[PDB]
Amino acid sequence: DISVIQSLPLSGSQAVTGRALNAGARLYFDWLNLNGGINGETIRLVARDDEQKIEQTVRNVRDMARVDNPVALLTVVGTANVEALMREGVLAEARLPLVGPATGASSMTTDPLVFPIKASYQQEIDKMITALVTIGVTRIGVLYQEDALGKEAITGVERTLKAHALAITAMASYPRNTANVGPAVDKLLAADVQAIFLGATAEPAAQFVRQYRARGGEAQLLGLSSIDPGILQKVAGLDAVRGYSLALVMPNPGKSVNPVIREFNRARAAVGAKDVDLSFRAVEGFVAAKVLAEAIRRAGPKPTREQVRHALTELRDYDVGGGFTVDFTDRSRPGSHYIELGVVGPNGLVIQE
Ligand SMILES: CC(C)C[C@H](N)C(=O)O
Ligand SMILES: [Mg+2]
Ligand SMILES: [Mn+2]
Ligand code: NI
Ligand code: NI
Repeated sequence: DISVIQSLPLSGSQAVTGRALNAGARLYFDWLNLNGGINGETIRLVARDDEQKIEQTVRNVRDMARVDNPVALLTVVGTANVEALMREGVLAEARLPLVGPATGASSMTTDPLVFPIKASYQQEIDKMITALVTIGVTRIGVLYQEDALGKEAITGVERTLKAHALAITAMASYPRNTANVGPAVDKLLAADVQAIFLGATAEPAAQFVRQYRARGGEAQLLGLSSIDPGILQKVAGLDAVRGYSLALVMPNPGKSVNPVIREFNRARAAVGAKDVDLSFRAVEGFVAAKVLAEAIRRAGPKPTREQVRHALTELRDYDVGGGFTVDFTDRSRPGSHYIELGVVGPNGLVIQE
């Protein structure tokens, strides 16, 4: 078989996110296999829980790269986790391409073996923050994770605001791999802010939103694509989440007619993956897997790690469906140039524009 590996959080604070990315990728490959696989070959996806622990991501990838004979690695979660794989030379040692890292950090476009797909965090921040400034907002607060993710958020928001002669009004942090946002909620509730940007992961974002609103917080809420709006409204409650602003960097699960969403639903039914729920992060995994599959297909029979890498670097506007194209020929930017703003409607529907 042709093997592909994944190291992500299947337990712990980030379990919801890791499970979704794995579910989407597994769904796509099971679907591909039901349809004949790739050039008559079966694709095997091997996953391993890293609990989003940086050192465990490193160990997992190195171990799997040696034992599972993979041609590529898919959707690793955590800016700090991926940066460790790059910094410690794990990918270089295995000559293993990382397709679709589940983070839009700016560093994702600085490694020959890393192939970011979705529009970056900076693109998200520029679009969302500029929209706020354009409508008159001048007082912005920021919730940030106390690690590389938070640094990306603060630096990014500060950069965009500086372009408009503005600066962050208040900021508060929380520990990575936890949802301990109590102190942050206290601080931002006291701040005289009109909007609060969430540079956080799913669980802490949800806890912050629920608590902030429950205690009288009225600021407009918005955040990075690291926060699935579907999960957010489920955990924090629609009463606190309706109105939440976001940047769409993947096909919207809410648009059932979108070709990628239609394929996801057809795949789910055909495979009989009752345990898999349609969500933004699951779609991200599905999309990453499909992009990798196309590269494997182009690599030819019994493809090697080198051939797959080569194929990836030559994908020029490959359409995953509905116009969501990926171009890896320019390594200085994300494969996808797609990005639009969206909002969570009164009843929870994610609407574009
Ligand atoms: C930037 C990362 C730390 C965020 C993480 N990859 C997530 O999707 O939750
Ligand atoms: Mg992300
Ligand atoms: Mn189809
Ligand atoms: Ni070539
Ligand atoms: Ni386009």
